[PDB]
Amino acid sequence: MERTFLMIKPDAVQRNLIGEVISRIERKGLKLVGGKLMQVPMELAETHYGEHQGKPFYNDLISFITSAPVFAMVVEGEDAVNVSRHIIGSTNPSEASPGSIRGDLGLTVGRNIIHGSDSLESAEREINLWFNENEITSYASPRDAWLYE
Ligand SMILES: O=c1ccn([C@@H]2O[C@H](COP(=O)(O)OP(=O)(O)O)[C@@H](O)[C@H]2O)c(=O)[nH]1
Ligand SMILES: [Mg+2]
Repeated sequence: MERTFLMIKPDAVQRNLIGEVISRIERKGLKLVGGKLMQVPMELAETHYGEHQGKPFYNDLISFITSAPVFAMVVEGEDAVNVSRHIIGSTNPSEASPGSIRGDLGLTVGRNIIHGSDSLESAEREINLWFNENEITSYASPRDAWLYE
């Protein structure tokens, strides 16, 4: 089943919103399958945000993502990548739909609560970067039969 990489950013961690954010992910039907609180090493931050390497918001992104712990997640469900993006909302929390995580909780683009892989491609890449296979569990859940056909 489709998987995506989600990460609760240091802003959410320092605002004490880890439970609130997990709740919104869980209640949507997405299954938490990998989850860990971690300090982000430099090596991992730079390679994770490799694609932004030249841009104005770069140096800041790196020191921000390394400034306090994150909660890194692997999440499973039909159409998980796009479903997660939908409940996360637009990059800019001012454009993000009310009721989305960023729409309800965040204020500025640089401090937008949570990251979600933007594609199947980057999901696979991000998952492998942050997690080893043995940290990722598989398990059937009682509600699985009521989420899908
Ligand atoms: O103008 C911008 C665009 C992005 N970002 C930061 O860089 C991250 C990656 O941006 P992107 O639009 O590629 O992905 P998204 O955050 O929407 O998943 C964002 O989460 C922002 O925190 C920023 O600070 N300023
Ligand atoms: Mg986005």
